[PDB]
Amino acid sequence: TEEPDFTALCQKLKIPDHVRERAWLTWEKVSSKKKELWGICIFIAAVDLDEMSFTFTELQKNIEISVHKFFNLLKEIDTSTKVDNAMSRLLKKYDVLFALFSKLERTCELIYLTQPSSSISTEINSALVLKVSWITFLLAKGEVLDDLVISFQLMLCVLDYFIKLSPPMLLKEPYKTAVIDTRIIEVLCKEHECNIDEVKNVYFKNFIPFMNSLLPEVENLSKRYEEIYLKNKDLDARLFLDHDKTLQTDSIDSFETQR
Repeated sequence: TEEPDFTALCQKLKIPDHVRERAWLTWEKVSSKKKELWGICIFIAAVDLDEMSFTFTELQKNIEISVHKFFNLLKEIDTSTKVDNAMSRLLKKYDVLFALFSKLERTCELIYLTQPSSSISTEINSALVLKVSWITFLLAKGEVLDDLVISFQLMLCVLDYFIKLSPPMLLKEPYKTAVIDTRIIEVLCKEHECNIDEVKNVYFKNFIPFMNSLLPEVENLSKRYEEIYLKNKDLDARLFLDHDKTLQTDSIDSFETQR
């Protein structure tokens, strides 16, 4: 009496039999859009039974839903405290990451010149720096670190590092001037209105362990992040770089998530 499309979804997610059964019973309860609700029931069952055979991103890609919409759907279902906590934790992880990534994207736009490609020249964009600094930041955050403010000060340390390795001909003002010493970190702070001392502290006892007590090429760094993501079974934060639908929101969904 399971729908075949439900059975197939469970197969894609490697769901063991007891989890699949519990998820279906959950659906029958809630059942008193189908595929999204099924994914939610699978998540509820997997969390309640301590048997997660998939990552949250994987589940999302299968049912084609954003984090916020998932949250707003789930919150309307009576669930256990365990489930409530799991979902709240994921929501916070996502909101922190989304906030930090938005900031990274905006800051890069202020640091680096942009130029469309033409007959005379190749396109100049910050895709390479975005990718490497984001992944490097992702690795650093999980190493020596949720909690947005300290995370952001750490992101500035990562930004400082990559600015220093950057060609000045690719820098916008005032960053170009700042590379003609402790100058860059000051520019960043005097732009984002941060406590320089606290950022310095994070630099020393957070950032600086990480970069040795741990630059390989990007693909290597990506592979290391992937191992940690697969282990934690939450979100593949690299997908932010692709503006993956699973990680996009709209203003209305976001607002509802807080209500």
